[PDB]
Amino acid sequence: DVSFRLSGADPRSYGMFIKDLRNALPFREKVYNIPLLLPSVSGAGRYLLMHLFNYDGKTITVAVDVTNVYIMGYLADTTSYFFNEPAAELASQYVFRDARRKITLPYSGNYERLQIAAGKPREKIPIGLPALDSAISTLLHYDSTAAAGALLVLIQTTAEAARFKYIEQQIQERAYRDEVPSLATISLENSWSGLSKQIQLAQGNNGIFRTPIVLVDNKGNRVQITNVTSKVVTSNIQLLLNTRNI
Ligand SMILES: Nc1ncnc2c([C@@H]3O[C@H](COP(=O)(O)O)[C@@H](O)[C@H]3O)n[nH]c12
Repeated sequence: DVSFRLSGADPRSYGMFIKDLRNALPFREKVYNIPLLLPSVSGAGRYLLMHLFNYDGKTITVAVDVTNVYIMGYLADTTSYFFNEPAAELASQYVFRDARRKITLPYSGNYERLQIAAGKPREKIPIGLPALDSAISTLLHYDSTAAAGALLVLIQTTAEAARFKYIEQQIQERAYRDEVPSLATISLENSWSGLSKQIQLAQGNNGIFRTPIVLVDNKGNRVQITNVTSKVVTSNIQLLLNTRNI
């Protein structure tokens, strides 16, 4: 289990939590020195528990699938809450057995469905470490409209920051003040599968991508990643989704 406490959190304890989250996910190989996540794990071993504490010290436990860093559900007090999708139901068999009741949230956990349920696209929700504290407080009391907005903050400040060093840095700049994500952060989030696939297929193709990944950058718009010497590959992406899961 990894843990993060927002009381007394600053940019470096947060980097320390994201470091431990990354280091808790099992891998067999490194492709171009990036951890390649396993095709499948079976049993309860497939799930990582993160214990998150807000400013006041209340907590929620979040369950993450270690093969893809996908947030499946969470436990708040005695109630477990799971996304309405097949993998989250499978997950409810291994985690939070101890809950007095299990509620299925009325949406799956992908971004389109959560934005629709929240009433705001990601681009309009301030993220940062104050927003994470808020999100933990919202998840402690069931409301599905407000839980969709809090889960969008929760995915990006934990799972997306683990996947990309650039997003982790974005959240460390937002440690005492929230701010909506840059288009670059949204671009990166959406490209993890694509980028993971091409870095994998680039082995045996001299580090060259079969098809270029296009991202918008930290100045404005439209950028094509064609090979593994790009800084996106050498410095930014931190975990790769196994091609068997794409
Ligand atoms: N519940 C969740 N927990 C973690 N990551 C995600 C995602 C991420 O959203 C990204 C973009 O998804 P789509 O390609 O389905 O739009 C993917 O990298 C996926 O892993 N959506 N929902 C998530």
